[PDB]
Amino acid sequence: PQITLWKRPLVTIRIGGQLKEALLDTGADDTVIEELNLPGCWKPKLIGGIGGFIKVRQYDQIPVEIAGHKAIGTVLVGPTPVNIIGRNLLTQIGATLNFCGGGGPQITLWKRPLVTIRIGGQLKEALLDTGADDTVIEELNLPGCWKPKLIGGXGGFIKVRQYDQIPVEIAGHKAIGTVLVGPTPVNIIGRNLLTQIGATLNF
Ligand SMILES: CCCC[C@H](CC(O)(O)[C@H](CCCC)NC(=O)[C@@H](NC(=O)[C@@H](NC(C)=O)[C@@H](C)O)[C@@H](C)CC)C(=O)N[C@@H](CCC(N)=O)C(=O)N[C@@H](CCCNC(=N)N)C(N)=O
Repeated sequence: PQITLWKRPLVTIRIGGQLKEALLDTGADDTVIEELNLPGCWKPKLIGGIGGFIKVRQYDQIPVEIAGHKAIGTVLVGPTPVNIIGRNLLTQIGATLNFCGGGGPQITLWKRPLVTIRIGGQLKEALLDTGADDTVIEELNLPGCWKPKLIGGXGGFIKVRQYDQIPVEIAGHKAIGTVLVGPTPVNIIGRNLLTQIGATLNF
């Protein structure tokens, strides 16, 4: 399957005998599933993102079938709003990011998909994040009257400033669109600009 990023990349998974919906998230190191039973030895972990940290239970060697592809690995169980399939299991299903092109790279997920971007004249590092609706960057100055917004992740909500029609180059591909500026843990390129540079998920 090639999955476009016009909407959230939600797929059916099978885990612990149960069928669930989960978001394919290149911006997640780990896989985080809603409160559920996994008999097995577990250990406590805290994981973080936008809004802060949540406490989860770490189970290992849990089989997870993702759109009919078998994977097995570590699953973190806790109060997430959205079941998230992260890179630990995406790699096992041979998921890549691809920008269409006689060019456009193919990016595997064994390491975080970090890229250089140019925004406001400034080179920054940012994570290609299919789990993010929007693009969120650390405090910087951009032009415009910005609308304050709140966005959430996972650990809660944060306040951001919204800037619209901002040029952004992402590994050399041109985008112009909405950028949210605020206290994000990591600079993230979300689906609003991934779609502009032709990015798809591919198994
Ligand atoms: C639980 C909500 C969906 C999860 C994604 C996660 C993520 O954007 O991929 C981020 C990106 C990096 C940190 C910012 N990844 C993470 O948050 C993950 N963190 C990590 O992988 C690492 N943590 C750190 C600190 O980097 C690791 C060391 O623990 C965790 C899931 C834990 C594995 C997320 O936070 N998406 C937001 C991004 C902000 C945005 N505005 O786009 C989003 O789409 N939010 C929307 C909708 C939220 C979901 N809505 C829904 N109906 N399900 C919003 N408007 O509030």
